[PDB]
Amino acid sequence: AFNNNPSSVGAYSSGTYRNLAQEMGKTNIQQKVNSTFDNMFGYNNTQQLYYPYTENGVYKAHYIKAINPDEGDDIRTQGQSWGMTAAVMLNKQEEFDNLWRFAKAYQKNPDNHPDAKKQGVYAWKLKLNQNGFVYKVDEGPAPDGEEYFAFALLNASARWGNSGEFNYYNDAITMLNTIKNKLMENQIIRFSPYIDNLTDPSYHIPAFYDYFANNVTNQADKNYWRQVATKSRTLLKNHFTKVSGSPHWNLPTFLSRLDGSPVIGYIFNGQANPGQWYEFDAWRVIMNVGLDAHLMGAQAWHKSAVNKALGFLSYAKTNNSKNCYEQVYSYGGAQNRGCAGEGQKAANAVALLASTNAGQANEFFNEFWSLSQPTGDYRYYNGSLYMLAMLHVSGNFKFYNNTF
Repeated sequence: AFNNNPSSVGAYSSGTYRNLAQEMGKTNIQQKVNSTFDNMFGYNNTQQLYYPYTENGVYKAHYIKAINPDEGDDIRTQGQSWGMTAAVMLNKQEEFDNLWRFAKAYQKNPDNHPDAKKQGVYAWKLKLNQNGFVYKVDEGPAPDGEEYFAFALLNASARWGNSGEFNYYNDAITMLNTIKNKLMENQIIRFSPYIDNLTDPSYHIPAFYDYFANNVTNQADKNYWRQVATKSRTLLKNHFTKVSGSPHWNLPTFLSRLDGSPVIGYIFNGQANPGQWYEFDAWRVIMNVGLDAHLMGAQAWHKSAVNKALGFLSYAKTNNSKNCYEQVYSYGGAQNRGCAGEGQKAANAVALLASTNAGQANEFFNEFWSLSQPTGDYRYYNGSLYMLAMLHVSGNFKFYNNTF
């Protein structure tokens, strides 16, 4: 049965990881987790997201391919970092190393880049040119990429040690330094080095910062990351307060001010969507809230955030001609951007780790569990989230501490 009374003590502290699929009475859970990884990281061109990169017939590294039928396939730091995270959780070292080799070689902007703001950050969009060779389309970062890179590398160090191809630990501390020095404003993760008073709620994963704090050696840095964790929970608490009821109707948004206020409309040249949209990025917010509740303990705010958000989506489904909740909402209004796909359902399943409604949990979890693994042209985002969710709901997303 679903545990609708999630502990205020986190798995990180207790060592007790929930198996949500087991609570929900599912069988062959680990087999399904294993097959999900195998298909995503197998040469099947079906579920596959993990692809080798070669230069003049010489093998170099691997990348997560952001398949894009409209604008051409590209390569993203989010997908790369999520892929490494999945690999370390399942003890898949070659897959991890191949992805990390690619990121370090090809995504990393040089430390001596003429623009100080780009030094050591990871270029969010790469492509292969007409001759098949990799190049940077956009040198600007997507900062939750660096966050997951640091997280994955710290875990890789803890599981595998640092005497092989990579000193994972040194790579992780370097990544943490880059986040601190390039991607933060007053201990809140940035949307951009070039814009102040701006964050993306989906970049907030408070438990990661607590894990960072426990894996750095010096006192100042330990305190720094603990403060980032607290300020992140505050940001999310404030955001959820601000999106409660009218006019945002309980869904978190794409962009936020540092006080948690949703950004209204457009604010910068190049902006993909209005700030107040619950869209593709925003899907991840309650997933992160679920993560934080599981790993660091469920508090009143976690439960309220998820309960109200899932509450809205259930309501929105009843008022939809297609009997689905949709991928994009603004001010509680459907934006006609399609029925929820696998990624959104996946994110919402992970959110259940903070849910206190067994009925809600049954509906949202079964809708996720009944899905086939993403295939086809939209599988990059759907499939990446599906993989992460499969780990989260099977008790496989764990924090591996380094020893000092």
